[PDB]
Amino acid sequence: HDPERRQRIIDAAIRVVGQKGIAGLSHRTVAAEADVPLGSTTYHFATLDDLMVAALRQANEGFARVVAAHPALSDPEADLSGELARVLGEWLGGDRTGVELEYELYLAALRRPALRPVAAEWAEGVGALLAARTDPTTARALVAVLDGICLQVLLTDTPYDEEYAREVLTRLI
Amino acid sequence: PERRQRIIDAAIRVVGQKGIAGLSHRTVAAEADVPLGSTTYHFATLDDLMVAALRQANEGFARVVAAHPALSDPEADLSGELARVLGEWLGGDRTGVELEYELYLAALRRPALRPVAAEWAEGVGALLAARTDPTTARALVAVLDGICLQVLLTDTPYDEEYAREVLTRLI
Ligand SMILES: Nc1ccc2cc3ccc(N)cc3nc2c1
Ligand SMILES: Nc1ccc2cc3ccc(N)cc3nc2c1
Ligand code: NI
Ligand code: NI
Repeated sequence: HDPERRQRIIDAAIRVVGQKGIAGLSHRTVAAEADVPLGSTTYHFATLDDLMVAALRQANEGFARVVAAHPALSDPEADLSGELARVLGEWLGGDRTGVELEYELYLAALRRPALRPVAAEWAEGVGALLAARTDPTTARALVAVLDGICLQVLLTDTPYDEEYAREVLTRLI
Repeated sequence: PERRQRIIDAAIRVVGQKGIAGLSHRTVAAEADVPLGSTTYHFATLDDLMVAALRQANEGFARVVAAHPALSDPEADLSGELARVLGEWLGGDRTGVELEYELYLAALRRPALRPVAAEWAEGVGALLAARTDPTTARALVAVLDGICLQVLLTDTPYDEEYAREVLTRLI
């Protein structure tokens, strides 16, 4: 263990990615942005994948916090659809650097097998909140659809339509 | 007209093997055995290169709908029919599936590609939206992406009856 030097490094990885993107993520630049010695970076994350895996892992940590601040998601007395659409609305609107950053790391799992189990983590922990309410097959669905709705906004560059989102989300539950 | 195309076919090859990282104007010119930089005459920025590559790769899907008239048939189980064309694409060699996705998902942070990624989004829409309901039309594309990435990113097999269920719930 060496939490802080390690922790500073991860934060700088996230900072480097959001700024220059996955392409601008090397040990020298993380070392620089973290302002720690190059050897400390190669010591804690031998490979770049290790570093990305830890970064994404941390980005996921934040979704949980968001679910924690919005009790309606756990209140089996509230409209899951309308409530989810809303949270997404808030996440999507309000600095895409955080959004793009997290998504870039996540989508990176497509080619880098290392990131797949950490990608799967996100999903298994998100359907968790939906599976705790509805059945498991509807959870697996929601997590999937929900992803496609964000991607549809982030990729096509067409604004987020909360009502549409709530309707399509409703068709699954 | 045939040099632009040779440069394109090349980029699709570069990505299929080195991913988007390997696409470098010189990597393409090298792959298409064309004068270095000659690629710049047709595509100024790398962004232009990718937009053309994505626009050409994105056509695969239109073809498969053609070879499966059963999807244009208003009186046919779209869900199961779709769940099928999807299992075919996700079950045989992912290099095609991967390179197309990488280019498409690249839109994420390269505004250039947004319009292309959106083109294909309505194409697929109307190409099976006109089957009434505007909503179902745009939600179809999103549910497809989700169903796909859920496979491609977590490294868990494509469950067809599951896809069908989800699709059936949408339609
Ligand atoms: N790949 C994804 C998909 C959906 C997401 C929805 C979110 C909502 C709130 C938040 N704070 C972070 C989120 N991250 C996501 C990452
Ligand atoms: N972004 C996407 C989403 C779904 C897709 C489904 C497909 C099915 C057959 C095929 N030949 C190409 C496809 N491309 C896709 C690209
Ligand atoms: Ni070759
Ligand atoms: Ni077929």
